[PDB]
Amino acid sequence: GESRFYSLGHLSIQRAALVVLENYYKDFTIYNPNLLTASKFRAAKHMAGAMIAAAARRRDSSHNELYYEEAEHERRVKKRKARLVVAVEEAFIHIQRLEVMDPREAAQAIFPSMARALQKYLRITRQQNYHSMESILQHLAFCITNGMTPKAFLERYLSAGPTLQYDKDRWLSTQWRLVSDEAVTNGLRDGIVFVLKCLDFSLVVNVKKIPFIILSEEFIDPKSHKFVLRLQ
Amino acid sequence: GESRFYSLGHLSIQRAALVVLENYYKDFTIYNPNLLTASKFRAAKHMAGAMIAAAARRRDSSHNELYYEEAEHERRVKKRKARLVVAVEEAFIHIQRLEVMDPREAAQAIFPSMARALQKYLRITRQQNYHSMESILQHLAFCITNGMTPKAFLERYLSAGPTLQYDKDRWLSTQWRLVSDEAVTNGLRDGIVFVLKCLDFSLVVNVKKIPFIILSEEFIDPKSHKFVLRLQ
Repeated sequence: GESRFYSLGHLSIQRAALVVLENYYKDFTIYNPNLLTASKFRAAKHMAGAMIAAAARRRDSSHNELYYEEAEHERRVKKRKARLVVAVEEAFIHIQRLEVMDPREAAQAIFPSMARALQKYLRITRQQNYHSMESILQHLAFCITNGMTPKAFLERYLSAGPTLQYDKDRWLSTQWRLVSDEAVTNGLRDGIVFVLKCLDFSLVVNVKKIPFIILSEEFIDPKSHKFVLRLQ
Repeated sequence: GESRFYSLGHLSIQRAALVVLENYYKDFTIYNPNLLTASKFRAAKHMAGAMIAAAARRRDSSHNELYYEEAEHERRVKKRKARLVVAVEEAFIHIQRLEVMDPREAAQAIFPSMARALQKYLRITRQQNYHSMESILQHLAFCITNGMTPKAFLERYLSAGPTLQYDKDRWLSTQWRLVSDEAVTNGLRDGIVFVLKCLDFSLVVNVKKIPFIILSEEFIDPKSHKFVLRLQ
């Protein structure tokens, strides 16, 4: 359901879809199917077992497992995040900017003191398929080279991040499908919907005309900004 | 499961059971069947739906509804308790020790400013069958007579309290049954079990001999209490 709004001029549905995909790779967090499986297993668990309003009334009166599981998961993520911050700070303190070694070997030197905390954080945030050890070592040597702090190294891993952070095979720009009820060479107009389908997800794009705006002046006298100590 | 230990001499099982029942009416909180129905409905909900160890493993790995429901119930009880304390304090502040009225009419005057908070607290703590409005008004006039504070009035209602606080019909001393594997005129000895059955509950009493204790002196020289500033 991640959603962003974009302004476009007179483009065709093709070219509007192209600008939408540019902004998709720049702006949306990367598609993670592992963040979606909890809702699927919850719906399948409901599949394991007038009347439709009473069943909803019995559901909403029951114990909400989801609230407490989300609070407990958020607490575990904050704990693993604090462990990871401490591990990466005490890993970066082990080397000095100045045995002499290049940033790749310095990254390989200080990585075993942060590796387990990062592995546990990427498992709890379901990001472990996105970062191989080679990728983490390359980004580690990158941050050691450019004088970046532990938090600046760690911002790649703390949040989801957009699609272009990741490896070039993890995004796939050749597998895009454009669904439209009309010809895609037609220009945009108010109320059309076109869908940009990837292999698992889709970008549902509905187009609205930017409204006709009427401006008018009104004069505020700058002498009319007088205030009193009386209460209002 | 409420349990207390008592020391007794050479009594018969009859007379030991009598002393146990004296201490029952003095010491144990009153039998409340409404505090027991949650476990019964939970066991019936398990009745609604090698392998016995794997089922226990799947149970203990699941979401514990009971922990969060007990925490939420304890939070609601603390909130209703705070409402009740504020209501009874601002009820007792409405009259003065000195229209002139006796403590019964003063109790009836200040009771509608505390009645709803007390009703909600007795419902959330499942004590509403134990206190009629007449009983609360008599105890209210009792505390107004004797110069007792709001908290001293309220301690009858905040906790469960023993069986002799309550009305004389709510305890029932004529319906006691003594179960014993031997003759009840026999004296107590080590390891006997006798059961005192009421209509719904029972007092399971197992008797242990108080052990043979061997004392000895050892001499500690009061000059040998010398200490040093050195760390230990």
